Amino acid sequence: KVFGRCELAAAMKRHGLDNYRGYSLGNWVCAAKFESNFNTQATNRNTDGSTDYGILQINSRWWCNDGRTPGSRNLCNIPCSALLSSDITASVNCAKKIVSDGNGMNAWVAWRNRCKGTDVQAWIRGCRL
Ligand SMILES: [Cl-]
Ligand SMILES: [Cl-]
Ligand code: NA
Repeated sequence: KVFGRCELAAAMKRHGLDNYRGYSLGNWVCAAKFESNFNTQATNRNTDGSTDYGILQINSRWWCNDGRTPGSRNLCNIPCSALLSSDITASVNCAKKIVSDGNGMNAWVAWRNRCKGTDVQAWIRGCRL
C-alpha cells in the first residue's frame, strides 16, 4: 500500500510514535518519505547481501529474518515479509526497538542526510492529526 502523507502521520500517531524517544512526528514521516516513498512493499538489496524492507526500510542484517542473510540476527523476532504488510504495526514496533538502541534515528541513513536539522514539522502541516 502507498500511504498518503497525512494518512501515514495519523497511523504513526495512533501507534505511539509522536515524540517517541524525543522524536516529533514530523521526523518519522520524513524518514518514511525518503526511505520508501510511503510504500509498505518497498525492498532494496544492500551490497553485503542483506535487504531492507517496508516503509522504514528495516534491515535483515540485524532486525528481521528473510532466510537468506547468513550470519544475521533477528532482533525484532519476525519474518522480514511481515514488514511489507499494509498494516504498519510490525514496522512501528520494530522501529521503536531500533530507535532505542543508542544511535536514535541516525540508524536511518535518509533521515540523517535529508531530515535531520530541517523543518520536519512541515511534513505534518495541514494534517488532521
Ligand atoms: Cl493522506
Ligand atoms: Cl536476519
Ligand atoms: Na536520540
